[PDB]
Amino acid sequence: KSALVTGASRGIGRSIALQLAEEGYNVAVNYAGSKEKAEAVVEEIKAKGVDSFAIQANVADADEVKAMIKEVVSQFGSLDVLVNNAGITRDNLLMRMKEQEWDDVIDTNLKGVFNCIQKATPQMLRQRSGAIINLSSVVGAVGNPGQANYVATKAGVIGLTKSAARELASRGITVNAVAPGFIVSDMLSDELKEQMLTQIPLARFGQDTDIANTVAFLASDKAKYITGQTIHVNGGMYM
Amino acid sequence: MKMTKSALVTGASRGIGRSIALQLAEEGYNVAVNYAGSKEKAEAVVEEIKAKGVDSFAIQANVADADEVKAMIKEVVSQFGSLDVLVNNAGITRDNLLMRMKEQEWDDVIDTNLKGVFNCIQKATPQMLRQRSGAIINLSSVVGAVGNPGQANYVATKAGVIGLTKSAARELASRGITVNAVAPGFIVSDMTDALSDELKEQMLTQIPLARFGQDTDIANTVAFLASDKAKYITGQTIHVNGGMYM
Amino acid sequence: KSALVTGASRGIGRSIALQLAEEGYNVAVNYAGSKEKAEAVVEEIKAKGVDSFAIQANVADADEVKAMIKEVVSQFGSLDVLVNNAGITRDNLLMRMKEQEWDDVIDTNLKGVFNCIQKATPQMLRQRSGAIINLSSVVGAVGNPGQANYVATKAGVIGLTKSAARELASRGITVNAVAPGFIVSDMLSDELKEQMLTQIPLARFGQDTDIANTVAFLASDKAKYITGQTIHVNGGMYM
Amino acid sequence: MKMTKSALVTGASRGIGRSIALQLAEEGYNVAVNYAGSKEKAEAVVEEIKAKGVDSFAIQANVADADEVKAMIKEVVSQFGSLDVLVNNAGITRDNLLMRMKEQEWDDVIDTNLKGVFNCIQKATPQMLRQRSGAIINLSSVVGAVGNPGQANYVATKAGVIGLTKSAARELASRGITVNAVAPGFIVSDMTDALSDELKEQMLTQIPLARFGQDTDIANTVAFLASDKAKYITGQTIHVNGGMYM
Ligand SMILES: [Mg+2]
Ligand SMILES: [Mg+2]
Ligand SMILES: [Mg+2]
Ligand SMILES: [Mg+2]
Repeated sequence: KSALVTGASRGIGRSIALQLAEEGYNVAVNYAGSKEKAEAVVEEIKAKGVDSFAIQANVADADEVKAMIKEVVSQFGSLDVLVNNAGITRDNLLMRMKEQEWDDVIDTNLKGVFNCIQKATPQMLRQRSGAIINLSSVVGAVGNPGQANYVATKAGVIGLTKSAARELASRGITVNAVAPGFIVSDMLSDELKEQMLTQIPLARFGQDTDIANTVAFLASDKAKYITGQTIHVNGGMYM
Repeated sequence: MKMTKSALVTGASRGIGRSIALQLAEEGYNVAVNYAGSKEKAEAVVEEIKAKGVDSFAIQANVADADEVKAMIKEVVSQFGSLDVLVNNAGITRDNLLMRMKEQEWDDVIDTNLKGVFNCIQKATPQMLRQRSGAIINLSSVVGAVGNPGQANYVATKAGVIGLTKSAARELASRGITVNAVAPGFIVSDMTDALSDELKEQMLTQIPLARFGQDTDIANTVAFLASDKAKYITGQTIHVNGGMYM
Repeated sequence: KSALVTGASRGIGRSIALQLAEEGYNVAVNYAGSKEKAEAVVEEIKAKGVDSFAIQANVADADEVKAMIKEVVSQFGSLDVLVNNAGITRDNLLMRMKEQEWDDVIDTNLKGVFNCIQKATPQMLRQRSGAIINLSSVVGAVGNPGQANYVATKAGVIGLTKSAARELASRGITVNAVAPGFIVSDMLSDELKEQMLTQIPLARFGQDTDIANTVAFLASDKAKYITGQTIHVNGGMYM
Repeated sequence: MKMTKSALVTGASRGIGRSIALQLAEEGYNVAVNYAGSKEKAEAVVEEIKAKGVDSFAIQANVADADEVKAMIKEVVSQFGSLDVLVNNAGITRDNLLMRMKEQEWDDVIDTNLKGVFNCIQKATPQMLRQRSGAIINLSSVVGAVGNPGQANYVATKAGVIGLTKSAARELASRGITVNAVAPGFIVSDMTDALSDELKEQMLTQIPLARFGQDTDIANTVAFLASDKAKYITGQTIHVNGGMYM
């Protein structure tokens, strides 16, 4: 069994890769930025006793994504789990937001998930199996001032999740999303943090591992009847 | 008669956009009719609107183009003196199976449907902040909430529009502006009718009221959200779909 | 056209009745408590140029509700709009909540809506038309400490709304709900109110008329294709 | 082997409740098996559970009865020393068309399904506050989210259970307790099979995965929520339904 995680060089992506490796998956580590950080994650994954390698690719670019999937399948022999975790923010108030701030976030976060799903589908259709897990965010469900672009993409990812789920269900593929709340890795002044904590019933920020554990559950045989769903992992801030 | 309040409707040359424009006119709004291609259809709608006794004119703009949208808003505010209601109705489809969908089919739908809504909201914002009032109503779709095979691009945009609705709602609320969405179900005017009766039959089985909806059903809900009757409603998506999604 | 509004002697119920009367509806005013307050509402309604009368009935009691509907139909000739607005709270923390605090709220708020819908259905089926509008609450969607009973009923009312909508749609009846946020009539220290205001994007409490306007829209020909829906009227506190 | 952690499952003598109990046992929880009527079935499940290597016993209680529930919780805490997981699975149906449904059909379903869940949560609360930890998982249903003709009572309770889930979640969060719900779709064990294949065919058309689910699908999700893997998930309803509702 083989998995690919996008934007896996650090934070939630890395934790996801490490957890999948803990479950017995071979894991390909996609990255955009630092090679050495990605290579370190690959070594951490190998320490779990599975195979791993890093692949550089901009998920916004359909050609690069196609080459990425082809390499994973070439190397691992299959593609059983795809985790679309890569994402960026370029925050600004509505009136101040630049066109490139919109475009960059939409192409990376929304088109990137589409690209990865699209390029992975032919392999999964031939397998007649697969699990795709997309990362959304609590703000995709509730909105947030200053992030109109990011919110649009994470809500859009939920819609894409549902559509892909309905389209691919007949061929044995599940498609789900995980929406983190306020997670320590993603983390500000202690004053701002204090206010954010008042929004959270559990009264603490979540950890990378909370997100990774949920993704791993969705990628497992234990979740084979779950599809089209968004699992909110947010300490109760949105219910 | 030039009304004290004015509306802009995007993609208003036919179907749902046209009925919305006509309904806003009936409610006493001057209405600007935006169109992309067919000027003749837009100008006929303008005449229908003036027959209601309000002012109207047609404006050509591609909503995906930030600069055309800015010029469009400036022209509406210039002609009418304000922009009290913005209805983001313009949208296209480029349907295809996931594994076949062309990059251009994805891009065009995202730019018109999602970026278009962002552009219109962004460019309208300064005027509405100046007014300390306004209503923005965005058109989504039932498929934005439930997904639909063959429409992954369109679905992504209509879900994205609901997100954008909530974000703009939170950002603009404190200055007196509401932002909401309406999600039509299966509406007769959105159908080519090229599809067989058996396909119609199947779609009808999804709808408890066992009929397709009409443009006016959507228009009436938009007009409600655009009225003082709905001043405490914001960030909401109103589904008008005969019960097919609850 | 004839309407019945439960718990209409004051607050949101009264405002709803007055608005329906403004729309040309004859309106029956159901009440549980003070007769003179209800009679005053009936006079206010008559001032709009429509017919009106008050009926005493505990909505938790199926016999009394049956007699209530029968009287409305007898008097008006039909029952075109039913607004289930009657509801109570008996707040307490989970560990402190008494059995009667649970039972009273469930029977009034949830069984009461069921009773009214059930007893109204035979008339509406014979008409092959009608609009039923149930009152929920933002807390039905988000929960609230100290109101486990109330929350259960208002979420339950949403479920009942959907089920009735699906069951009655084929006979020309729509069934919808309206969920108010924090409304001035329902209203505390200015300190508590200040905190509640921080939960509301519009930064103000809503008014009875906001709820009444939405109910009136749902009861009108303009909403004939809307059914099974919950309309949140809450200034953006829940989206 | 007596585990360090213990679970109570209501209505666990068969179907979904039984699979949940067995799955929790496999995860290393001592499991108490609650039943209302059939003691023989409950005791057989107890033996299946002990075969997994954990402790188990059967307890009779009507969940609608606050006093029986209190005695039940006391007995579990007494036997096991704690109550770390509470699964509120017990529930009944009394189906009928709206205009025909008997008052007793409404009352019995509300008392068992909705009041029963409240009673169990209320009586478990003191022990879990004492522990400063615990997981409560409530069983809802897809029909709680979408409605279903002929089940207005059952639907009201399953929607009510989601509300109760969110309210208890908010109230208990600060003291280390999570409260979530699982909403099964159409599961083979919930069907009498008395229904025709054509009725089955129709139900299958609502499900993208084009198969009914199994008890184990529900059990696995409950076990996930009951684990340390889900400590930051609270107030949520997880739909396990093959895509029929998204
Ligand atoms: Mg024409
Ligand atoms: Mg559109
Ligand atoms: Mg047996
Ligand atoms: Mg149950």
